Amino acid sequence: TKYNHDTKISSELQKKEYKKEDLSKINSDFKFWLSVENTNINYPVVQSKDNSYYLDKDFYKKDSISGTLFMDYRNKSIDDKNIIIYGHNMKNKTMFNNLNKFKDADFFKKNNKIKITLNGKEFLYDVFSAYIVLKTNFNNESDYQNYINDITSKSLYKSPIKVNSNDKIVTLATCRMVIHGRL
Repeated sequence: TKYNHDTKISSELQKKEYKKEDLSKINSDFKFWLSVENTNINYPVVQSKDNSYYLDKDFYKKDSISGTLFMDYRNKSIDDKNIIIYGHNMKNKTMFNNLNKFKDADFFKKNNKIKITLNGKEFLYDVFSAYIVLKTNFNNESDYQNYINDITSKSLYKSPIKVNSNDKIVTLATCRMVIHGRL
Protein backbone atom coordinates (compact mmCIF):
# COMPACT_ATOMS: atom_id res chain seq x y z
CA THR A 1 0.00 0.00 0.00
CA LYS A 2 1.66 3.18 -1.28
CA TYR A 3 1.35 6.44 0.67
CA ASN A 4 2.44 9.46 -1.38
CA HIS A 5 1.76 13.20 -1.41
CA ASP A 6 -1.29 12.89 -3.69
CA THR A 7 -3.11 10.33 -1.54
CA LYS A 8 -2.44 12.56 1.48
CA ILE A 9 -3.93 15.64 -0.19
CA SER A 10 -7.02 13.74 -1.36
CA SER A 11 -7.46 12.09 2.04
CA GLU A 12 -7.23 15.53 3.64
CA LEU A 13 -9.84 16.98 1.28
CA GLN A 14 -12.24 14.12 2.05
CA LYS A 15 -11.90 15.04 5.72
CA LYS A 16 -12.60 18.73 5.02
CA GLU A 17 -15.66 17.68 3.01
CA TYR A 18 -16.73 15.51 5.95
CA LYS A 19 -16.23 18.52 8.24
CA LYS A 20 -18.49 20.58 5.93
CA GLU A 21 -15.78 23.10 5.08
CA ASP A 22 -16.14 25.49 2.14
CA LEU A 23 -13.77 23.99 -0.43
CA SER A 24 -14.47 26.87 -2.81
CA LYS A 25 -12.35 29.11 -0.56
CA ILE A 26 -9.44 26.74 -1.23
CA ASN A 27 -10.06 26.53 -5.00
CA SER A 28 -12.60 28.78 -6.71
CA ASP A 29 -12.84 26.22 -9.54
CA PHE A 30 -14.55 23.78 -7.16
CA LYS A 31 -18.09 22.91 -8.26
CA PHE A 32 -19.36 19.89 -6.30
CA TRP A 33 -18.34 16.68 -4.55
CA LEU A 34 -18.48 13.33 -6.33
CA SER A 35 -18.73 9.79 -4.97
CA VAL A 36 -19.62 6.40 -6.44
CA GLU A 37 -21.17 3.63 -4.34
CA ASN A 38 -18.98 0.63 -3.49
CA THR A 39 -15.84 2.35 -4.81
CA ASN A 40 -13.11 4.59 -3.42
CA ILE A 41 -14.18 7.37 -5.81
CA ASN A 42 -14.74 10.18 -3.30
CA TYR A 43 -13.17 13.38 -4.61
CA PRO A 44 -13.86 17.04 -5.36
CA VAL A 45 -14.75 18.13 -8.89
CA VAL A 46 -13.36 21.37 -10.31
CA GLN A 47 -13.79 23.17 -13.63
CA SER A 48 -11.34 25.27 -15.66
CA LYS A 49 -11.72 27.06 -19.00
CA ASP A 50 -10.56 23.94 -20.88
CA ASN A 51 -10.37 20.15 -20.53
CA SER A 52 -6.64 19.81 -19.86
CA TYR A 53 -5.54 22.12 -17.03
CA TYR A 54 -6.38 19.75 -14.18
CA LEU A 55 -4.84 16.73 -15.90
CA ASP A 56 -1.57 17.46 -14.05
CA LYS A 57 -2.74 19.86 -11.33
CA ASP A 58 -3.99 18.87 -7.88
CA PHE A 59 -6.69 20.72 -5.93
CA TYR A 60 -4.11 23.27 -4.73
CA LYS A 61 -3.00 23.96 -8.34
CA LYS A 62 0.36 22.24 -7.83
CA ASP A 63 1.94 19.71 -10.16
CA SER A 64 0.50 16.23 -9.62
CA ILE A 65 0.35 13.13 -11.79
CA SER A 66 -3.01 12.25 -10.23
CA GLY A 67 -4.45 15.65 -11.13
CA THR A 68 -8.00 16.47 -10.05
CA LEU A 69 -11.41 15.29 -11.18
CA PHE A 70 -12.65 18.06 -13.46
CA MET A 71 -15.97 18.58 -15.20
CA ASP A 72 -16.07 19.42 -18.91
CA TYR A 73 -15.63 23.15 -19.49
CA ARG A 74 -18.67 23.24 -21.80
CA ASN A 75 -21.13 22.24 -19.07
CA LYS A 76 -22.97 25.07 -17.33
CA SER A 77 -25.53 23.80 -14.79
CA ILE A 78 -26.67 20.71 -12.91
CA ASP A 79 -29.69 20.74 -15.25
CA ASP A 80 -27.59 19.99 -18.33
CA LYS A 81 -28.55 16.73 -20.01
CA ASN A 82 -25.03 15.22 -20.02
CA ILE A 83 -22.55 16.12 -17.27
CA ILE A 84 -19.07 14.81 -18.11
CA ILE A 85 -16.30 14.38 -15.51
CA TYR A 86 -12.73 13.37 -16.38
CA GLY A 87 -10.26 11.53 -14.17
CA HIS A 88 -7.13 9.43 -14.38
CA ASN A 89 -6.79 5.65 -14.12
CA MET A 90 -4.01 5.69 -11.54
CA LYS A 91 -1.95 2.54 -11.00
CA ASN A 92 -2.29 2.84 -7.20
CA LYS A 93 -6.10 2.38 -7.49
CA THR A 94 -7.07 6.04 -7.04
CA MET A 95 -9.04 8.73 -8.93
CA PHE A 96 -11.12 7.03 -11.68
CA ASN A 97 -9.36 3.66 -11.39
CA ASN A 98 -12.37 2.03 -9.72
CA LEU A 99 -14.42 2.65 -12.87
CA ASN A 100 -12.87 -0.66 -13.97
CA LYS A 101 -14.91 -2.40 -11.26
CA PHE A 102 -17.94 -1.87 -13.53
CA LYS A 103 -16.39 -4.34 -15.99
CA ASP A 104 -17.52 -7.05 -13.56
CA ALA A 105 -20.98 -8.26 -14.59
CA ASP A 106 -22.06 -8.99 -11.01
CA PHE A 107 -20.88 -5.55 -9.86
CA PHE A 108 -22.71 -3.94 -12.80
CA LYS A 109 -25.96 -5.75 -11.99
CA LYS A 110 -25.76 -4.27 -8.49
CA ASN A 111 -27.21 -0.75 -8.56
CA ASN A 112 -24.20 1.40 -7.68
CA LYS A 113 -25.31 5.03 -7.77
CA ILE A 114 -23.27 8.08 -8.75
CA LYS A 115 -23.70 10.75 -6.09
CA ILE A 116 -23.19 14.48 -6.70
CA THR A 117 -23.25 16.64 -3.57
CA LEU A 118 -23.80 20.34 -4.25
CA ASN A 119 -24.99 23.08 -1.88
CA GLY A 120 -26.25 20.60 0.70
CA LYS A 121 -28.15 18.66 -1.98
CA GLU A 122 -27.58 15.08 -3.13
CA PHE A 123 -28.18 14.09 -6.76
CA LEU A 124 -28.36 10.31 -7.25
CA TYR A 125 -27.66 8.84 -10.70
CA ASP A 126 -28.28 5.13 -11.33
CA VAL A 127 -25.60 3.57 -13.54
CA PHE A 128 -27.02 2.03 -16.71
CA SER A 129 -24.06 1.81 -19.12
CA ALA A 130 -20.37 0.91 -18.78
CA TYR A 131 -17.85 0.09 -21.50
CA ILE A 132 -14.28 0.57 -22.72
CA VAL A 133 -13.56 3.16 -25.40
CA LEU A 134 -19.14 12.39 -25.09
CA LYS A 135 -21.42 15.29 -26.07
CA THR A 136 -22.47 18.07 -23.69
CA ASN A 137 -24.59 20.13 -26.12
CA PHE A 138 -27.73 18.79 -27.78
CA ASN A 139 -29.65 20.94 -30.25
CA ASN A 140 -33.03 19.24 -29.76
CA GLU A 141 -34.60 16.14 -28.21
CA SER A 142 -33.69 13.99 -31.22
CA ASP A 143 -29.94 14.53 -30.80
CA TYR A 144 -30.23 13.75 -27.09
CA GLN A 145 -32.33 10.62 -27.63
CA ASN A 146 -29.89 9.42 -30.30
CA TYR A 147 -27.08 9.96 -27.80
CA ILE A 148 -29.01 7.87 -25.27
CA ASN A 149 -29.47 4.98 -27.71
CA ASP A 150 -25.79 5.29 -28.67
CA ILE A 151 -24.37 4.89 -25.16
CA THR A 152 -26.99 2.33 -24.08
CA SER A 153 -26.13 -0.18 -26.82
CA LYS A 154 -22.41 0.47 -26.23
CA SER A 155 -22.78 -0.95 -22.71
CA LEU A 156 -21.07 -4.27 -22.06
CA TYR A 157 -24.17 -5.43 -20.14
CA LYS A 158 -27.89 -4.84 -20.47
CA SER A 159 -29.07 -2.75 -17.60
CA PRO A 160 -32.39 -3.25 -15.79
CA ILE A 161 -32.51 0.56 -15.64
CA LYS A 162 -33.84 2.14 -18.84
CA VAL A 163 -33.37 5.78 -19.82
CA ASN A 164 -35.27 8.18 -22.09
CA SER A 165 -35.00 11.86 -23.02
CA ASN A 166 -36.82 12.83 -19.80
CA ASP A 167 -33.78 11.88 -17.69
CA LYS A 168 -30.49 13.60 -16.91
CA ILE A 169 -27.24 11.75 -17.56
CA VAL A 170 -23.87 11.98 -15.82
CA THR A 171 -20.77 10.57 -17.53
CA LEU A 172 -17.56 9.49 -15.78
CA ALA A 173 -14.85 9.13 -18.43
CA THR A 174 -11.21 8.21 -17.89
CA CYS A 175 -8.46 10.30 -19.47
CA ARG A 176 -10.19 4.07 -21.12
CA MET A 177 -13.23 3.15 -19.03
CA VAL A 178 -16.51 5.07 -19.37
CA ILE A 179 -19.72 4.70 -17.35
CA HIS A 180 -23.07 6.50 -17.54
CA GLY A 181 -25.66 7.23 -14.86
CA ARG A 182 -29.22 8.55 -15.10
CA LEU A 183 -31.42 10.67 -12.85
